[PDB]
Amino acid sequence: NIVTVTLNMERHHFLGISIVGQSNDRGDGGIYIGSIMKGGAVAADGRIEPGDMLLQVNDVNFENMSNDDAVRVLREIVSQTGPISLTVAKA
Amino acid sequence: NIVTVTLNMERHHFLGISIVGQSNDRGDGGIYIGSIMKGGAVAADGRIEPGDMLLQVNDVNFENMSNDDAVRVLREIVSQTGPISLTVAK
Amino acid sequence: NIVTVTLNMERHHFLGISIVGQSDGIYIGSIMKGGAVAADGRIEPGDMLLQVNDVNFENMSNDDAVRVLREIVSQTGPISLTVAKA
Repeated sequence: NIVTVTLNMERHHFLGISIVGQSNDRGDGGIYIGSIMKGGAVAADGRIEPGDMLLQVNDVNFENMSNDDAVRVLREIVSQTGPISLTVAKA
Repeated sequence: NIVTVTLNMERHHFLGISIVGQSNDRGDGGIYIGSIMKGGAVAADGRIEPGDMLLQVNDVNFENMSNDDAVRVLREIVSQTGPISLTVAK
Repeated sequence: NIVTVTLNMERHHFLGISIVGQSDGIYIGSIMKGGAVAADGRIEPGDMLLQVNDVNFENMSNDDAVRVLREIVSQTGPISLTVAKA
């Protein structure tokens, strides 16, 4: 159950998501959507929901990434202009 | 959406909550209520919900506090008898 | 409120759950679609993981807990989970 969302990042500069480090029964330490804030690009799209696993955002893979690593990469990518593609596994 | 909850802590000794640190893409993190166990003091009151952000417990501010610091402070405060006041953002 | 759930592990090979270390323990972070736990429906996000098969999760660090869950899923047969509801 994989879903890829492509956000133009034109009406919003921020995704508007909080992430949390969690480990799953597949052995890795994954990144999951903690909560979705109002007024963000992710909330406007509506496909991603709390509890979904963040596998890839743009060209950066998040499958084996610590909670500390993921927060930096997301903030670094959000600071860049242009589109953001998120690949998630639905909860 | 700020809510202050005062618990008597008489029929229960534990809040019955787990807390977790969460960071967003805007730069600001915080301590959040992970889950509320059934049969606990927080669950009995019912006003606090999973996902609420923990701002203050009694006289201690939690806004810029690490997950390790927050857990010790909660255990230190919970160990005391008497009421416990939690200030959350819904 | 303790609940023990026994999964046959016939229609699915994976539980499809995330666990997280949270602290006043191991808790169910989220339940993935297409997993055995989601199909059963009794376990919910926020439940605390007390025991999975023969392994106790009450006093376990995040490092051991993910490894044990990974090893148990690799074994054939049913999986029984003991949780505290939220």
